[PDB]
Amino acid sequence: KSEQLLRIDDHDFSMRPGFGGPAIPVGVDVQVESLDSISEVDMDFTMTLYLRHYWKDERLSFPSTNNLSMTFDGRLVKKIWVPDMFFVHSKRSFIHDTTTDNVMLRVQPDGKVLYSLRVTVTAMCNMDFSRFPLDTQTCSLEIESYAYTEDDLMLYWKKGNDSLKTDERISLSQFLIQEFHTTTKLAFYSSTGWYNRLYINFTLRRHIFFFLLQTYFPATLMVMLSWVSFWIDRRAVPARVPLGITTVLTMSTIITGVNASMPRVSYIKAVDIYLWVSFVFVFLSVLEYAAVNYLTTVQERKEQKDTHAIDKYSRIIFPAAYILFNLIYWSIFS
Amino acid sequence: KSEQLLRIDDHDFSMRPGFGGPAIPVGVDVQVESLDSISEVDMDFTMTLYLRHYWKDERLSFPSTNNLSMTFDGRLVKKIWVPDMFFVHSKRSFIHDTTTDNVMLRVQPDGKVLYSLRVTVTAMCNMDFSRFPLDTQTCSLEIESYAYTEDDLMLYWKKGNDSLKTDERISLSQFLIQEFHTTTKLAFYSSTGWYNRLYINFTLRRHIFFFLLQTYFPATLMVMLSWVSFWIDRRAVPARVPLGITTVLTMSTIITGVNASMPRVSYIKAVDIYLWVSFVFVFLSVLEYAAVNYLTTVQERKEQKDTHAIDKYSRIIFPAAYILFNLIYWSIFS
Amino acid sequence: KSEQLLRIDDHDFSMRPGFGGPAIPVGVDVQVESLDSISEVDMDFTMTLYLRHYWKDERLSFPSTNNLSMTFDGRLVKKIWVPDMFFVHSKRSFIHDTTTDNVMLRVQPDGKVLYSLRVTVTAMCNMDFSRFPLDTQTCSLEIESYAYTEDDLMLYWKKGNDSLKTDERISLSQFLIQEFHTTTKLAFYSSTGWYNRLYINFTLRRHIFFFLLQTYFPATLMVMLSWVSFWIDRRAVPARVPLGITTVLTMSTIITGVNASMPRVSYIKAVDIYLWVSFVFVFLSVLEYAAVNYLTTVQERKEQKDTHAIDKYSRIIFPAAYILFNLIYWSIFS
Amino acid sequence: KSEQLLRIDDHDFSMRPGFGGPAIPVGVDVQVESLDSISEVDMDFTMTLYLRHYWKDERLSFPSTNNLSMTFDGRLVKKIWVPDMFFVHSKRSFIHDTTTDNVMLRVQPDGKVLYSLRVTVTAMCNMDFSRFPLDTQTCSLEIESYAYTEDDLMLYWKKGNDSLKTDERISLSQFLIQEFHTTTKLAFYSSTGWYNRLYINFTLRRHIFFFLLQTYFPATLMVMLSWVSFWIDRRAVPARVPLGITTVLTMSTIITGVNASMPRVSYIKAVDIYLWVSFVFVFLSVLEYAAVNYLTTVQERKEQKDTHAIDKYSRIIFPAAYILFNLIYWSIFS
Amino acid sequence: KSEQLLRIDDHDFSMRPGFGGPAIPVGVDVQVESLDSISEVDMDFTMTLYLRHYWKDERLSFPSTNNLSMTFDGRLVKKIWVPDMFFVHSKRSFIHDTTTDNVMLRVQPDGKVLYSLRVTVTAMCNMDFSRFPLDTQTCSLEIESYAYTEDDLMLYWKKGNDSLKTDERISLSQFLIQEFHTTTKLAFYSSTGWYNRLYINFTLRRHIFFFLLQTYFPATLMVMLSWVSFWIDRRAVPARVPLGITTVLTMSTIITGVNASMPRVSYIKAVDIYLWVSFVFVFLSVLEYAAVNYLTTVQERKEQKDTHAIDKYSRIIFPAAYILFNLIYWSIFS
Ligand SMILES: Cl/C(=C\n1cncn1)c1ccc(Cl)cc1Cl
Ligand SMILES: Cl/C(=C\n1cncn1)c1ccc(Cl)cc1Cl
Ligand SMILES: Cl/C(=C\n1cncn1)c1ccc(Cl)cc1Cl
Ligand SMILES: Cl/C(=C\n1cncn1)c1ccc(Cl)cc1Cl
Ligand SMILES: Cl/C(=C\n1cncn1)c1ccc(Cl)cc1Cl
Ligand SMILES: CCCCCCCC
Ligand SMILES: CCCCCCCC
Ligand SMILES: CCCCCCCC
Ligand SMILES: CCCCCCCC
Ligand SMILES: CCCCCCCC
Ligand SMILES: CCCCCCCC
Ligand SMILES: CCCCCCCC
Ligand SMILES: CCCCCCCC
Ligand SMILES: CCCCCCCC
Ligand SMILES: CCCCCCCC
Ligand SMILES: CCCCCCCC
Ligand SMILES: CCCCCCCC
Ligand SMILES: CCCCCCCC
Ligand SMILES: CCCCCCCC
Ligand SMILES: CCCCCCCC
Ligand SMILES: CCCCCC
Ligand SMILES: CCCCCC
Ligand SMILES: CCCCCC
Ligand SMILES: CCCCCC
Ligand SMILES: CCCCCC
Ligand SMILES: CCCCCC
Ligand SMILES: CCCCCC
Ligand SMILES: CCCCCC
Ligand SMILES: CCCCCC
Ligand SMILES: CCCCCC
Ligand SMILES: CCCCCC
Ligand SMILES: CCCCCC
Ligand SMILES: CCCCCC
Ligand SMILES: CCCCCC
Ligand SMILES: CCCCCC
Ligand SMILES: CCCCCC
Ligand SMILES: CCCCCC
Ligand SMILES: [Cl-]
Repeated sequence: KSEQLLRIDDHDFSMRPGFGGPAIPVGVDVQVESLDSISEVDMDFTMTLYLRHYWKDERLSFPSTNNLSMTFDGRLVKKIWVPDMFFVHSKRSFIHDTTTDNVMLRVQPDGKVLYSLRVTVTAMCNMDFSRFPLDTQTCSLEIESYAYTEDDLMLYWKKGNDSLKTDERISLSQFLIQEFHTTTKLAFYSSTGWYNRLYINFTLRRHIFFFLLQTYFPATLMVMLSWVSFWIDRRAVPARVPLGITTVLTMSTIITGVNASMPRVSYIKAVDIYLWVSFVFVFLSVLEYAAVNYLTTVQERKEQKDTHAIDKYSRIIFPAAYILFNLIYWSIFS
Repeated sequence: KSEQLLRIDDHDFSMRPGFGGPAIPVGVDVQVESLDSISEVDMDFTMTLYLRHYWKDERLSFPSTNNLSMTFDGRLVKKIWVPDMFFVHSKRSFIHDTTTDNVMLRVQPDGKVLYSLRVTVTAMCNMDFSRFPLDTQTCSLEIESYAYTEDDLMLYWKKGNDSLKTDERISLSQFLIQEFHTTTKLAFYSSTGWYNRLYINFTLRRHIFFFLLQTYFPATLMVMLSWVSFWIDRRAVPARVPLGITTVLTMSTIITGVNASMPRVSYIKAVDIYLWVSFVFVFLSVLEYAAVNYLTTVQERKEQKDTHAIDKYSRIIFPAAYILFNLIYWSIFS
Repeated sequence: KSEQLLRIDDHDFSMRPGFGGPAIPVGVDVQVESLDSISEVDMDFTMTLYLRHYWKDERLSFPSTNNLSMTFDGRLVKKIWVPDMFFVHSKRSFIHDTTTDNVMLRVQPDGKVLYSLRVTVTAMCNMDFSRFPLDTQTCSLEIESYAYTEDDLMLYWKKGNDSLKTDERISLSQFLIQEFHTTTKLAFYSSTGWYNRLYINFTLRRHIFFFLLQTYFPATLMVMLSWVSFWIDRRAVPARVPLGITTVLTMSTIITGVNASMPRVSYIKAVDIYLWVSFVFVFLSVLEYAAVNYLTTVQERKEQKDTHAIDKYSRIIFPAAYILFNLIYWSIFS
Repeated sequence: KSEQLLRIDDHDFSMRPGFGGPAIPVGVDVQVESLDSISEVDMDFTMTLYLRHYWKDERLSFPSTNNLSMTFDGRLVKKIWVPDMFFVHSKRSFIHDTTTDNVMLRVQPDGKVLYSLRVTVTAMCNMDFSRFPLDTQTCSLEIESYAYTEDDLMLYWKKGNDSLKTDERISLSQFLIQEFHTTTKLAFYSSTGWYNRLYINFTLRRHIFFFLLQTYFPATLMVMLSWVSFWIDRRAVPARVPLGITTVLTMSTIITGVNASMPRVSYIKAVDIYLWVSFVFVFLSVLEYAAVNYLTTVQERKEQKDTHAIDKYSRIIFPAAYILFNLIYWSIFS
Repeated sequence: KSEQLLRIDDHDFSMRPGFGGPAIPVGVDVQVESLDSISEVDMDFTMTLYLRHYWKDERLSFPSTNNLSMTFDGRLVKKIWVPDMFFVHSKRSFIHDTTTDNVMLRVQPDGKVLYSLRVTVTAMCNMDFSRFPLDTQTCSLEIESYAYTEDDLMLYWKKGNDSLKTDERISLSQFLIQEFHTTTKLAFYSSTGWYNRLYINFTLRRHIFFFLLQTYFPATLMVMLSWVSFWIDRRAVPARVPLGITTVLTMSTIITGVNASMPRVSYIKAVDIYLWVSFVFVFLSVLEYAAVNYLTTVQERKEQKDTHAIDKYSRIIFPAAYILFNLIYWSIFS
């Protein structure tokens, strides 16, 4: 029996190695396999990865006439001491178990141990949509010991920044992913003390040009279309009136359709400001002709008892104001 | 073996400490990690937190030449007595178990015990949408002992209002969160007796200005647009008629689009009252011109065999009535 | 050890109390905590409740110098006999287990037993939507023994109609709930025999006035709007034609929007009949003017080589027919 | 102890009854409780049922002074041999376990056994939507032994066609259900051999008249509406043009709305053919007037330097072609 | 007892067969039962299959007077050594367990073993939608040993390309499936070494003709409809203007409706390019008439103080440009 080469019943494996003395160092490496999904309304993401641990325990040393190591599956985990890592700020997680538990232990003759398992985790990520669609988001995954303070267990990245590897074809459908790196920081709990925490950081971006074509283009086109009435004969009322009202209807169907396709986030974003300002422009172009038609009728009635000046000024004033608004908007939102 | 320092087989751990006598006090602290989601149709919310217990048991005392405590994981829980807390009015819950069970026990030399675990819970919350979007909601989470009355177990907040801590970046996508505090109250069951219950309370609010721009603005604009026809020559029938009917169509597409984007709650809310009143105003503006055109045709036919008075009065009467409705509405709904 | 006061190893707890003789009576009480959700497409509902059992077993009697009872958690259930209740016509269910199993047993000195647990269940409910939105639905939850016929186990409500209690704030978002009561009935299985079954019954209703404002109001308004053309000068073709076609478009957008918001039930309901009849009325008003314009052109051409009679009759005939349809419809559907 | 009446430790219950000799016959009965849901996109359905087995084992015989049988719950299943049935072509399944495992065993004095359990299963069903909404679908559920060939275990329906019972109120929301019956057939696996398989078959149909009113009615009405322009004075251009373009818009909103409400199946179905043909008819009616107006203008200009023949022919030709298309369509698709 | 024919307690089944020496070969066969679902947004698919293993172990040999083998269920798996296969790049998986665990073991007298189980797996698949709806996708499922390198375990397809079988009625609702085959490749891990990996490959395609009718047809029809105004009398302003604006509205409702029905993938696809170009064409046709009407009014006013040339050129220039765009587009995207 291989479990008799390790004197399992001769030691108390409910206490850590080096109990009573300096803290035992534990090194960690991570390999990220994929990014599975992201939820903008609930503000979280899901990832699948491999987690590896490295430490030394003299109680597991065994004699050997060679330098070969012994390998075990997850059934041995319940008989020895192992570190208790958990994921901070997570919502759910599980360990894969097909066709059996995805766990491995390798023991060197001198007592060095490698501990490897495959896991899937869902973690929270606070997001800010004020600058949508030109927003940038930063996310992280955090690892910590549940019950051991820094006086008993010292947790660190085994090879610094070389301890993190990512798959060559990692991707998300609606985002671009960049800038993976690691950091560390100490955390304080009033109930028990100080703990060391490890982080994995990355950044997300959208495809701007899609949103530009999809949203900003049609609104600008309809605003330019509403200016055509300034060049039409003012005597053609049955042509001037339906044009304006139909332009208003069209802008409304555009805005409704654009709403239906964005994530349901109930506060003001940049693209709403652009859309609503454009709608106000279309509205004012209808009031302009109402004033022209009333003044012309008044003059004709007075007389019985050429281009109007308002059209001449509007032809210049409307585009300049729209250009100025665009300059200010794009200087503010980049 | 550390489990031999506690005389586990020398006591009956199916009975509480102090059995036969006064009730044993149990103190509680809570740390809230995040708010995960909220469902308006099903009327519930989900939260993740840390739950800590504190009590004393002389049967767990052990000799020591120092003042160091002993720490255990969840495997010891099945060998000793622990309190049986459950969440009242909950729909589902679970205890996190990656990479192992997220449970800890710490025992002092004199028998003081700390019991800590990490849990996620979904709880009901009755909501009232009568004043939407200007509504305010209050929610709570409740903690109680399943099997012990106040004569056997006395449950209380360990440090009063200082027993509740919340994470600095707690947030929801569509709500603002304020005013966390704790309370206590006694509850009666006819089957078994009196129990003490603990509460955690908080309040939610919406972003009003978003809904104002999104809903109230376009309806007011279309109502003002329908008044333009009062200043148009009454002889231009092919201009007057299509304007009114197209305004009605536009208001209808607005209302349908607004419905499609609100939570599916099938009873009357304030924003429906505003929308429907606006639609009635647009409808009456079309009936006005129908009457004008009939009367003018009658006069002309009679004669063969200037502004009409109705337009002159409507130009004044319609805006005043709308302003009065707005005053009453906003005095009622704040 | 408290489990030595009951002679657990001196009896066979795989057989019922009173084996060999008359059936053992078992009384039941129920406390309903909440109604969690309802699904109209799948035709089911979900509820959370407390279930309590009461029976006597002389094998559990123990000596005592007082009249105090002993209390146990779920770990004792596997050592003694307990009744095997299940829910008939259910789709899924589970027993709550945070922070431990929500089960309790209380044993009197003379052998009386109380057995209490907390459970959540999803059950089927056949619904009929023919009269929507004026429909009424009735639902039930059923309880039965899996393996014991009425010759071995007699199941009954412990206190008649007083055995059912409901929470003071039970509610659903889209329904009104009334008329809770209990009944009993015997059921026959050809495989094994007769069993007694218990029922919990209640009734659901909708908020009619919401649906009236939301659906019936706009359709009636558009039907009345289509009658305006009967009072317009027949010589104004470019006013008469676009009015009718735009009214048809508006009614179509209303019907599409109303469909998008009802539960996806693919058979004919009352509100469809009202909507479709209204659409036919709008369609006939356009055919009326087509006939008028053709006849007028024919007369003018014939002559070269006042109000038309059709308008005069339509002005009377259309509203009377619509009023008659409304009388018949509302006498049929209440 | 009742488990000592059966000599459990005197036999090897890892081998079947009659090992070494002819195959042991096993009879099956099924009672269907409900049909829970159906998914058209994923092509599967879900059902809840009772499954009963019947066989004889002389090793379970026990002495008795009467003819009474002994009943056990699921805990005895792990101590004796039982048949290993599984569901072929299923996606998920589970056995109900509230308030305990829904399993029963009944043993006669002579060794006859009844084995009963309650289960829910989701199974695949390939569907063909070519004839939608006039399609018909056939589904089945299949039962088979996992590890025993027909040489060791003989599986059959216990009472032929009388072995299948269905609940009196079984129903689905969007389908009609008819024609339950059973069959059997032998299956071959190259890895191990021949196995006998049992089937349960049934058929589904839709409510045609709903779809007729919902889809075919409005399209026919708009096609008939487009024919009105053939009777309108050709000199009234501002009446003829907007009518046609608005009819095209209305047909487009109808088709979009109809798409939004059908299951997302991305290939051509019959109702698409009808809709698209109707749209082509509306399109050609606009080209007709374009040609009329150009020819009239040419004639007038030529002259300066009554009904047109095209209208007269169109008034006859358009309805006849539409009627012929309808005859062919409904002779093809029934 | 059959488990005494195999000397289970006389061997250490924590080490592989042939420990210390050359690697043990393990052959694999796969039978695919169904394809359950596919998710385009999350980029994964789900499949149900049978997995079979074949190897030899002299420790399991037993005496026999015949050539009959012994069969066991999953309970024996925990007592002997078996291979530890897992699925690479998977998101979740499970082993079916109704009515018991779907596992089988068959042992020959000479120690040959067959190991069979039924499993369902969800696996990732990166997709590219640039050419939608004319895109083609390739997917794979991968199998690998968790803990044994190629020096200890040699994994291979048992019968080459004949080791893969697929069900005769495998299908997906929205895709066509072709070209199943197998491959193998060696993989390197810096943590432990080289491993052999097996692949199952297949290809997916869409139904093009559906998308052609659904999207490309209406846009082309509306572009052709906008050309009608070039043949209309330029003096009929109240006919020319509403036609153009209504055509713009119709194209907008078409594009919105087409968006609502495609998978929510936020980057530019081919069908967007076609739609947006068509919209620009419709927009330019309105600017054309605006210029014509202004120039005509200028000429008339100048004079007071036939076909216009622009119409004559547009009648030729617009269709040629559209045909050229179509030629380039369909030469690029096939
Ligand atoms: Cl965006 C919208 C209407 N909604 C459509 N879906 C939900 N709300 C709107 C908001 C502001 C303005 Cl100025 C115009 C419009 Cl049309
Ligand atoms: Cl809100 C709606 C129609 N619906 C749109 N989606 C669902 N119902 C409506 C209700 C009342 C009035 Cl006066 C006008 C309208 Cl347009
Ligand atoms: Cl209700 C509908 C169209 N649909 C909208 N969504 C789904 N179908 C309709 C049915 C009958 C009649 Cl007469 C008119 C109409 Cl517009
Ligand atoms: Cl059915 C559709 C547009 N879509 C709406 N939703 C998705 N596609 C269509 C197809 C063919 C024809 Cl000839 C006309 C139309 Cl409007
Ligand atoms: Cl596709 C769309 C609007 N959207 C509808 N749903 C979501 N966005 C659009 C994009 C570009 C152009 Cl040139 C015209 C239009 Cl109408
Ligand atoms: C905080 C931004 C407000 C923008 C208002 C736009 C009004 C058209
Ligand atoms: C009409 C669009 C104007 C865009 C100007 C952009 C200035 C950065
Ligand atoms: C980061 C993209 C900015 C786009 C500017 C557009 C100005 C019209
Ligand atoms: C209880 C509020 C009713 C509001 C009716 C509005 C009618 C336009
Ligand atoms: C036309 C909008 C009027 C708003 C008045 C507000 C009174 C509080
Ligand atoms: C709490 C916001 C009230 C808004 C009043 C608006 C009156 C037009
Ligand atoms: C069974 C009700 C049929 C109603 C048809 C309505 C036609 C407009
Ligand atoms: C035009 C609506 C008529 C409603 C009449 C109601 C008769 C009960
Ligand atoms: C139960 C409500 C009946 C409503 C009748 C309305 C008649 C116009
Ligand atoms: C295979 C059916 C094609 C139908 C094309 C319809 C074109 C209007
Ligand atoms: C205009 C509809 C014609 C329907 C004819 C039906 C022939 C079976
Ligand atoms: C099975 C129903 C056929 C319907 C024929 C309708 C012909 C207009
Ligand atoms: C990369 C493709 C851009 C297409 C732009 C289309 C503008 C109408
Ligand atoms: C107007 C459609 C033109 C299609 C041309 C196709 C060239 C391959
Ligand atoms: C693979 C299909 C190509 C379709 C070409 C259509 C050109 C109008
Ligand atoms: C649109 C502005 C009109 C100005 C009237 C004085
Ligand atoms: C909306 C009316 C405008 C009048 C300007 C004199
Ligand atoms: C744009 C407003 C013009 C007013 C000139 C009198
Ligand atoms: C948030 C203010 C934006 C201003 C754009 C002109
Ligand atoms: C719109 C009101 C008309 C009044 C006719 C007497
Ligand atoms: C709708 C008709 C109005 C007539 C008023 C005299
Ligand atoms: C607003 C109604 C006006 C009526 C004047 C006769
Ligand atoms: C709308 C009915 C017309 C009658 C023609 C005889
Ligand atoms: C639709 C044409 C009507 C003709 C009546 C004479
Ligand atoms: C409503 C139909 C009127 C016909 C009178 C000739
Ligand atoms: C609509 C067909 C027109 C025929 C021109 C020759
Ligand atoms: C679309 C133009 C039609 C011209 C027929 C002569
Ligand atoms: C329907 C086409 C008619 C053509 C007659 C010249
Ligand atoms: C549409 C192009 C107009 C050209 C004016 C010079
Ligand atoms: C949009 C105005 C066009 C003017 C060309 C001269
Ligand atoms: C299509 C542009 C035509 C311009 C001819 C002057
Ligand atoms: C991506 C460029 C497409 C060009 C089509 C003409
Ligand atoms: Cl006109």
